[PDB]
Amino acid sequence: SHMSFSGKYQLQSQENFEAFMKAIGLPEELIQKGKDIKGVSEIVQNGKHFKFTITAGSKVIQNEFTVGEECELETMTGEKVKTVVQLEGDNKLVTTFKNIKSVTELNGDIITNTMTLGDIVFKRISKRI
Repeated sequence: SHMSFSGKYQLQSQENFEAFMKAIGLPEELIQKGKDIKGVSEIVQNGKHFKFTITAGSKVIQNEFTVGEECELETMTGEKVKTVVQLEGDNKLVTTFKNIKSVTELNGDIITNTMTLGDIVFKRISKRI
């Protein structure tokens, strides 16, 4: 039995925001302005179809995709990329784009996103509101 990812979540803590955002080329001014924002994200899941509205520092980023099909995503820099998101197990959405691996895992009321960019691990932990 798979879990639904639907909900609104607020950022609780995060590790390596600065390193990660600098590596992907976010303007320094947005790094400074964005690093202390604990924003609210929303996931709407209809079956295998998902709509995410994510607060990523100073930007709202909206994505939409169906598991196992090619999708266009906007990255945290608003670059557009083509990839595919898969469900791994009961509680994890996993995708790879550019040189980034992204795992989003729901445990109860806590959603953890880890993005690995070479040796940088950017982790964000958010809690259901």
